[PDB]
Amino acid sequence: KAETSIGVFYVSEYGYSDRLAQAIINGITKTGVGVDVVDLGAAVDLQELRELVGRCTGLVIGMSPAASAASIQGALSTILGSVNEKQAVGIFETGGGDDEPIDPLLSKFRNLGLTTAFPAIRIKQTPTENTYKLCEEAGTDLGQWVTRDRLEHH
Repeated sequence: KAETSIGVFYVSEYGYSDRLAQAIINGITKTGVGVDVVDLGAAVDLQELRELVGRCTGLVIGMSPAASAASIQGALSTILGSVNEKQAVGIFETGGGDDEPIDPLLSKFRNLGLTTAFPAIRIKQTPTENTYKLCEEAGTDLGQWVTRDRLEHH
């Protein structure tokens, strides 16, 4: 009975995550689809985190630092076990220099049945406006997919 939303999970202030996620969110917003932002760096209630993922039709994940593995894996593992095959998920690199391998995570979601929301956004160089314009379009794509999924539901 909660508003149709897409969950955006990433570590705030890590690399260009803040701006990369914001661009994607702006693209989502255009479609009128809601969004819930969760900071992977800040401690979260595992049970409410499962509930949030549970009510999200779409998902967006930002890579975490390979330096905060121990502390971050708790939330990450929870998301992997709280997700369902009926949703779509997109993943972006941060350009922070300590990103965890994106591919391994991409494959974990695909193995679970989820659909890839958009081509995993990779950052090898400092983000440009063409970079953020790409995130914006990926955000829109997912937002449109979510809309079509809801309408294709009933």
